[PDB]
Amino acid sequence: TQAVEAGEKTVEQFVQALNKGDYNKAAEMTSKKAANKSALSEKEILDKYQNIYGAADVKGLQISNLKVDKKDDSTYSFSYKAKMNTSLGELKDLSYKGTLDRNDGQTTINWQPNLVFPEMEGNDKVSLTTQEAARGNIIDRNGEPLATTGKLKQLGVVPSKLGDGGEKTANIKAIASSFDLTEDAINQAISQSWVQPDYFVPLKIIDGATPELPAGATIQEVDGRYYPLGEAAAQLIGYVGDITAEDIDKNPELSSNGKIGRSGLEMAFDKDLRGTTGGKLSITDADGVEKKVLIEHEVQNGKDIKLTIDAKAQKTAFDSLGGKAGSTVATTPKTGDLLALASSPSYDPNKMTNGISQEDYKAYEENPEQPFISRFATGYAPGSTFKMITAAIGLDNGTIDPNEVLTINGLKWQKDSSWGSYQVTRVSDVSQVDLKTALIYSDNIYTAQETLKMGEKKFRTGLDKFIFGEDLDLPISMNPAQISNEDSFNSDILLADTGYGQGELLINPIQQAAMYSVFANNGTLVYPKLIADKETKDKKNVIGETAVQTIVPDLREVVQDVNGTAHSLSALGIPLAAKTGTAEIPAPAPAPGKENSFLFAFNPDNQGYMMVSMLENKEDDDSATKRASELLQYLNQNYQ
Repeated sequence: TQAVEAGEKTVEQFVQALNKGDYNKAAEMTSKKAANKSALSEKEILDKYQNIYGAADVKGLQISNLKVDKKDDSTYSFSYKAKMNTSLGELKDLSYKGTLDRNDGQTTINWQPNLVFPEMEGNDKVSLTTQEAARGNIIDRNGEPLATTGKLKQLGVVPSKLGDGGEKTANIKAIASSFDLTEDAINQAISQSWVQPDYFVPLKIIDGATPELPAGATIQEVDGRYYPLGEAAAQLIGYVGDITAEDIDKNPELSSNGKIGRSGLEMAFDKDLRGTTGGKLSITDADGVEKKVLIEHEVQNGKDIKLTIDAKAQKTAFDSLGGKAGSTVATTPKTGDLLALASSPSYDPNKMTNGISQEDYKAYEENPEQPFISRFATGYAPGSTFKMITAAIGLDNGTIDPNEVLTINGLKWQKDSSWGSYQVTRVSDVSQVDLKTALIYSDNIYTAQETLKMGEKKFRTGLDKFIFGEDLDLPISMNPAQISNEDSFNSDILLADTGYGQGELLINPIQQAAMYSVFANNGTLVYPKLIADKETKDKKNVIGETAVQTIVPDLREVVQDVNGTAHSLSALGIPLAAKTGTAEIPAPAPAPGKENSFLFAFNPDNQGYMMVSMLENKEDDDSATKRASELLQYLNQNYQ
């Protein structure tokens, strides 16, 4: 019994050494090379495991049903089931067997080639054949491609056929000026270490018509991932990059020769898009004829993925941001279909996946506006656009009388002297302010007062009926919205600020469109939906239908009234309810006093489209309302 328990420990440490990939440590637990002992030396066992397990990308070896008995006075037989993960799937229900040797005071393994794979004998070989799976496409709600695998026009040069002296310099300047390339970039490419004189050195992917080819220029058709919307959908879709050996160590089922999604939807849906590798893992005799087939299945190409995105709305929404920092979200608020998820500024996902320089990537990574940020998934203060929610809550619990008129004198206001230097500010000095007036002029002081009159308890009661703290069911990495840091404001200042959408509020543009959808569904919140086939989810009685039929008529006036903050949109001549907003930028910040401009807008007749646009760190005289005219036309025309 004392020796049977020591033999079990030896098998477990041996298996553990194999699972950890330390084949040397596993071989030093085997007995001497002999006929009834081990079949190979220690360094020969090392190389056989490293070659075979390394070829099939074996990972995660674990055992079960371990039985160790006794066969002779120095021989103990052992057996166990085992499973492992390879580049072709899981190897389940493997029956291993062997013998132990208890000479001396230690117990070792009589190593045999059947401890690599069960039915292996002597000088048996292992063969792995694999067929790459094609990555699936990403398409919009109408079948238009957002991420597809296609053929690209690879522009490159061959240094030998270029010239000797002077003729080589004339063609490099000719190819650099004919394909929009630096004259230094072409010479640095043809002078890298990997280059030989007769090689084809790639340069650029030509995404259009190919111009005249100077001496030495040539185009070669290659296959790769292509993004038709380019930067307009870069943050949402993402990009794919070459697969590294580290990626294979984490997941052997990837193709060492394939592409993996590095960010965005390409990464969120990497498993469904990459498919599964096909092929066969077989054991052969010492010459090359199959004994047993361990794993085999045919190649399965990746599934396509259809989004609620409209490829035309996505492009217009992005272009309307004019390269400035901001984001735009468009939905069909009755169902939650995300028509557009635009973030700006952006990067080139085609240049990103088809080889990007160190400096072009460093330009993206060190831009202060940070184009890599998915701004539709980043928590912001919602801005004074948040009056609608505070007002709707105020009408529900009766704190707000729509016809009661507060008297506000000036542009600054504070409750009392204990606020010190803090004051609630408004842009328009209107003396007599009712609810309809406050929404038309975006009067933060009216909102700040009604919030204090409502109190924290009644305010949170109305706020909690929304989606604060909830994780949305979306394939987009995001954090849940929050009312504040803690469960109590514990500050009349923070309470008043949260009233008109400042404070510690944090709501990303997608979560905003979900919260604001109550005004298109009579108080029912419609959760947003990105995958086209998913079922529409909702949350009823978020705000009262009374509050909706009170506020939406006022939100029309924000567009129609000549002093409405969104009056520039009445030029469209379409049924519009809107609300503008502003918010102060917090955090460290390289410039302390910077503002964010918000715009919410939807069709109050058909409830067919909804829009939430923002402009981070806005330039002067710029606003989200100036830029929304184009997207509003398209959404009004195509989504009734």
